[PDB]
Amino acid sequence: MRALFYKDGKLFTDNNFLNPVSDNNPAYEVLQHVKIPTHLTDVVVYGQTWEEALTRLIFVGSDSKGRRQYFYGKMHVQNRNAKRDRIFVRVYNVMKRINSFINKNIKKSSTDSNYQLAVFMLMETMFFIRFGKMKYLKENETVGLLTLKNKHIEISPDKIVIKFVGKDKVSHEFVVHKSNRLYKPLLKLTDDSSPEEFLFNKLSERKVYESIKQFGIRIKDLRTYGVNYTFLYNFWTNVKSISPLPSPKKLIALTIKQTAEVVGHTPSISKRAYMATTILEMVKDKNFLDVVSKTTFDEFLSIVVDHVKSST
DNA sequence: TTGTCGCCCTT
DNA sequence: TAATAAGGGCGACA
Repeated sequence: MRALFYKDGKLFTDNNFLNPVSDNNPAYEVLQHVKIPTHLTDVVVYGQTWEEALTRLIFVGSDSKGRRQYFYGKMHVQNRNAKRDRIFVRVYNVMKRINSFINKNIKKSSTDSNYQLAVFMLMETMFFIRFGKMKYLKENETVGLLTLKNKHIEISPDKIVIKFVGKDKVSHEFVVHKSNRLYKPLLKLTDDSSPEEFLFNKLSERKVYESIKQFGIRIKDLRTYGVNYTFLYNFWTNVKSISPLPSPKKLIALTIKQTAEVVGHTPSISKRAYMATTILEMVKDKNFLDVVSKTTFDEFLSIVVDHVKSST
């Protein structure tokens, strides 16, 4: 995996194009099978065979903003999507321990780090909001969980409304009702007199990473879980409640659309955003939809989890 | 030592 | 559509 430098269809070992490689260089095979997008500059192409490229990083270049954009082989992408299903199972398996950490800690002092960590995790289990790196608030004015400010939180008699503009300039709005364990903690954490101050003012990227580590997962894995949970809950609702049960793919398309609408994915991106490939393997036998119709969601969830575990 | 950067990878 | 944008995780850095 040496990075070779690309200029008009030709490869060089150096960024100034003084050292051309042999026309027989294995990397020319890669160029037979990929198209380099023409908006990229300063392109590098890794020196490897096509069979190797298929499984990992293929080429990289700069977009108009100067960001290095990284392009992977289809087997890498396939693998990545498999890992997502496994991550679903991993989070599923650790949620009890997370809720134990949350439920213990939300009884604590408002300016305690572990209290803020408990509220952070609890917001994640509820709304699946992205991590919220500082970088993107600075760069793009993007807000996520870590970058929430008191201005984003509105308290009213029996509810709390969280409103912000997250990735891709999509507005999000979440509601916490009085009966919910999150209500009182959030009520006490938010500081209405400091609207420009961060809500998690005792947190830091370092603190969040060190805390999530105890559960053997990343914060983004919580989102993966919540989004696919919502997916599966929609699929289950649909099989249970739709009057004339729709065709297999009309059913999935409908379920992708309902999820996309609430998560805030575009109708294009939503297509492949969730665990629709899993539902595809499962509908492959005739009994499935019958079984699902006769399940509680918890037992449906366990059937789906069991499928993923035993898939590979 | 601890908030920020940049590379790699993901959505 | 057709053209191709912007998040997270974590080592690296002073």
